[PDB]
Amino acid sequence: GLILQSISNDVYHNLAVEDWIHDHMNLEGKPVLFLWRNSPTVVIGRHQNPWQECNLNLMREEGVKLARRRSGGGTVYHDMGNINLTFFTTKKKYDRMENLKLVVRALKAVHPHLDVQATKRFDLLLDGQFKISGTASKIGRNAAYHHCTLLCGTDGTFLSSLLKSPYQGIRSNATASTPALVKNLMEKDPTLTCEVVINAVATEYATSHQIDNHIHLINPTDETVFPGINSKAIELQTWEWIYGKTPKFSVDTSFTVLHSHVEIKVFIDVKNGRIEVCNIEAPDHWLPLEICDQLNSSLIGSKFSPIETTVDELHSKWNILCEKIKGIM
Ligand SMILES: Nc1ncnc2c1ncn2[C@@H]1O[C@H](COP(=O)(O)OC(=O)CCCC[C@@H]2CCSS2)[C@@H](O)[C@H]1O
Ligand SMILES: [Mg+2]
Repeated sequence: GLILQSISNDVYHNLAVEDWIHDHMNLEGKPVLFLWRNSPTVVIGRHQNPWQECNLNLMREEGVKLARRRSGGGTVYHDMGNINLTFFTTKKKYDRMENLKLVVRALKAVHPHLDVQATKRFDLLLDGQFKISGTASKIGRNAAYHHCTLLCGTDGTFLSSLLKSPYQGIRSNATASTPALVKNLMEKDPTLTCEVVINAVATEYATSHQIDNHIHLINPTDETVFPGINSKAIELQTWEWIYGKTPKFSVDTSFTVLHSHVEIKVFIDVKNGRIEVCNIEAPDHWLPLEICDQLNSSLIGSKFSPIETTVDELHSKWNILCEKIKGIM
């Protein structure tokens, strides 16, 4: 076996490590535990819709990153109070429940008789009620990996707010997340910091696999240790990967503009993250049909993105309309 810990807090490089080990490491008789922490990041599953899963506006104005991982499943929040664990094995040795049991041992080592259980859907629940860990996994040609979270000191009130989407009128068959009551380990026992739990998990893994209790710190940007890793990190951070992989969806919504008032109806089909069909319908007593048709036509093929939409009475109405549209992206 082998225990690695990333020195980086950049989700995209840390995910690239997963890709890399998956692609390049011989895991036969040598499983790998990989420990990592990210800066503030919402991580959606492979087949998810981020407009459906999080408050993107609040994320942008707080500097919270969005990443899409290669495994399926739901949406979680990562910050420095959260530990990520990746158990790499051969496909034959893929065993999610074995890994979760190992984590339970580790937690009990630093807090004897901690009430943490693993459920059938691979969550870890604290005191039979509160989610402290969620699981996903990926199978490849040469390897399997199981990764999970571990909430030690994560901003729980901030977590809940970032994962509450304000986007209305979305019709999609993208993968849904499963909301849960969560808790931190440090809420139960203030000694269970990330550092303490990381060490506890490494120690347990070392004993379980009969290897030296040594964490090898690794640099996920090092092309000499990990040839080709920076191209993986680039791909993972492309708009095409993060947003463009979103399953087909439609938006059917409206908003009101002061004038009394005027209601504008918005019908937008979004495919591959790009505006495939666009019909913004303003009352022709407020804005000429040709002007709305201009706006609809210019949006076609454009990215469903609040950036790629910015670029006397009518000009003022246009701006109000553009800003409302920006606000749903
Ligand atoms: N960090 C973290 N840990 C545990 N639970 C969380 C977290 N963030 C949010 N949640 C709660 O879980 C649900 C989502 O649960 P759901 O079951 O829908 O999704 C998951 O658990 C997926 C886990 C993915 C783990 C990967 C590991 C390396 S990269 S991300 C969310 O609505 C909140 O209630
Ligand atoms: Mg789970």
